[PDB]
Amino acid sequence: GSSGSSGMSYSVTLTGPGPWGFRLQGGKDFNMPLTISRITPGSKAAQSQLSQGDLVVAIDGVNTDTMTHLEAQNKIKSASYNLSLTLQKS
Repeated sequence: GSSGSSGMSYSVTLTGPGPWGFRLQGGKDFNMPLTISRITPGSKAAQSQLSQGDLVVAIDGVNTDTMTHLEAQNKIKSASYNLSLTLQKS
């Protein structure tokens, strides 16, 4: 069928430069949801709403379900002024 359940979709604003002490997990090229692999303790990512396990939907306003693990990651670099990341509550 067609129907997805949600809990709470949020976003994070990681102003740059960060750096972004957070890695991505799974991905489209992995047939997995882009989740917050890991996060650096004391980093901005660990001072926002970014948490390990989070479900990334869009990066800087760009869905990930379509973007591969790399692509998504490449987006992190692409970011400049700010690094927005839309997550979802599993």
